[PDB]
Amino acid sequence: MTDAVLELPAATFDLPLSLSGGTQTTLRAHAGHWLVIYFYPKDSTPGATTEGLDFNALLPEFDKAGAKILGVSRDSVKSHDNFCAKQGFAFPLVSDGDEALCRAFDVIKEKNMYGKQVLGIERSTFLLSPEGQVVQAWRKVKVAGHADAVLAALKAHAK
Ligand SMILES: O=S(=O)(O)c1ccc2cc(S(=O)(=O)O)ccc2c1
Repeated sequence: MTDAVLELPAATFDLPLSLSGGTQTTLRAHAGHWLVIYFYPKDSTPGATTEGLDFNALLPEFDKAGAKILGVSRDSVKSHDNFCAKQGFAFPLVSDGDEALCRAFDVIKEKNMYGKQVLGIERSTFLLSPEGQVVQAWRKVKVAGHADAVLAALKAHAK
């Protein structure tokens, strides 16, 4: 069986991504190097912490490959700062408050939860090439062994 590849909206290229301390970046700024964008549901949860620390454990290998990592959730910069102060992630956390980046990658899903319908981030990750192409995607991500799988995919597509 086969499926259709992801098509990002043209506006995604320079969407300003809110980081900490009134600073920001863009996907455009990452051209020339591999990029891993991982979306997680909520700051300070066991799953978000484990996924982030797993990427921390592999950062030296990602760095060797010249790749950069960006974690993303809809939480505020303040929330990210707290999460950051407690776990110490060696990479930036994007505060996608207006869900612009989440919608671009189509990770916002509606699910029957807590006795009602809830819109939120479906844990997903994307690997982008130095040329800005989405090379591989992971949706409905299971945290265990995920960062390992992303690094393995990177190595398979690169050198
Ligand atoms: O993937 S888990 O099942 O660990 C998970 C993680 C964060 C969540 C956040 C919400 S939120 O809608 O309250 O932010 C709801 C369900 C969640 C499930």
